[PDB]
Amino acid sequence: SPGIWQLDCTHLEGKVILVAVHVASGYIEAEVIPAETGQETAYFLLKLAGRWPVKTVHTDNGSNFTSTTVKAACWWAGIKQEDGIPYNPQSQGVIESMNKELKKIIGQVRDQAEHLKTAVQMAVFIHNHKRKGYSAGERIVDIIATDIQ
Amino acid sequence: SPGIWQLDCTHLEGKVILVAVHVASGYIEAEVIPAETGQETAYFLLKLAGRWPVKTVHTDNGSNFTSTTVKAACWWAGIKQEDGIPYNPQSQGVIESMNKELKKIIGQVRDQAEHLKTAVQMAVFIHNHKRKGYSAGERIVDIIATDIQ
Ligand SMILES: C=CCN(Cc1ccccc1C(=O)NCc1ccco1)Cc1ccc2c(c1C(=O)O)OC[C@H](CCC(=O)O)O2
Ligand SMILES: C=CCN(Cc1ccccc1C(=O)NCc1ccco1)Cc1ccc2c(c1C(=O)O)OC[C@H](CCC(=O)O)O2
Ligand SMILES: [Cl-]
Ligand SMILES: [Cl-]
Repeated sequence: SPGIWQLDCTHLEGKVILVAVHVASGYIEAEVIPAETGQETAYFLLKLAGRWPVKTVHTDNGSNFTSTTVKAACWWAGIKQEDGIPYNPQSQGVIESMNKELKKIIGQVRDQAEHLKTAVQMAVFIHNHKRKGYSAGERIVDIIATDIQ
Repeated sequence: SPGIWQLDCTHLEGKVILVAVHVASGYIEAEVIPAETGQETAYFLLKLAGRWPVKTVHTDNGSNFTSTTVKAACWWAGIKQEDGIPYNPQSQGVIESMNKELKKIIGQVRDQAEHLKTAVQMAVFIHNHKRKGYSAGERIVDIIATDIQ
């Protein structure tokens, strides 16, 4: 549980927003990329795993599951690369709702930045700090620290 | 001190590596940028503060301290922007040794990536996972979780 992440790709403004969600906490990281290539996904995972103890990644689609560049990054960073099949149907709904929430936040901040990438990072900030009462940022640190101890 | 970070800028291959160091743990995040502008620094801080509870940042130089774009990011993200004067002379030596370590790691991985940005992210990974026994990644989570609790 502490090491499980899910990839998620959503679109806005003719660009791609790549998201990684820490499943147990709902904490996220995200980036804007021109398109979702194996190379972009691989680089994103490399960044993520240098920052958090990523044990397992559920890939967002079959192309990223198949990609030898993505597999190479998972090999490099010591990540178990897994599919993203929603054996629990609740997963679909959670990701859908998260994408809707994120796009809402991006709209609320969109005029505070020229570039979409800035707006996305503002949305990451708001999402991770929002008290649901703990925030996702508090939950991920608590979950991981408890695991360490 | 769970919320204190230090900016650090170093150069390699005619490019700039911008680093943020969590002072109490030695955990780092870093990026490769063409040059160290206020906009680049502002965006980097926005990213960092969406990911960790950044209370205070000691800027790496007077230009980033002065920059109204950097001040705007610090205002947006609720970060106290401070100078980076090494009132404790040990700070100087710690950052210099860190830059030397990072450059050493980048050399050890340099042939595993075409692009410097990849090698830098590999170096971040190795640095944060290295047991010195706990790793910097373990220490930052423990420090912050203890603070929350
Ligand atoms: C598929 C070719 C790419 N190479 C293959 C390569 C070339 C030369 C030597 C070793 C390798 C190798 O396979 N290394 C092991 C490995 C793969 C992933 C992690 O470790 C690795 C790579 C991936 C993503 C990137 C990269 C680079 C890079 O070569 O630097 O560059 C930045 C780019 C940014 C995002 C974007 O622009 O899409 O993402
Ligand atoms: C000084 C001009 C910068 N703008 C001013 C602006 C333009 C329009 C509306 C509001 C603002 C405003 O002041 N907003 C509050 C604020 C400032 C910093 C954080 O919040 C904000 C900005 C900064 C860094 C970036 C940006 C952008 C952007 O406009 O999107 O774009 C990506 C870029 C990438 C790194 C690189 O390429 O250097 O870093
Ligand atoms: Cl946070
Ligand atoms: Cl780590």
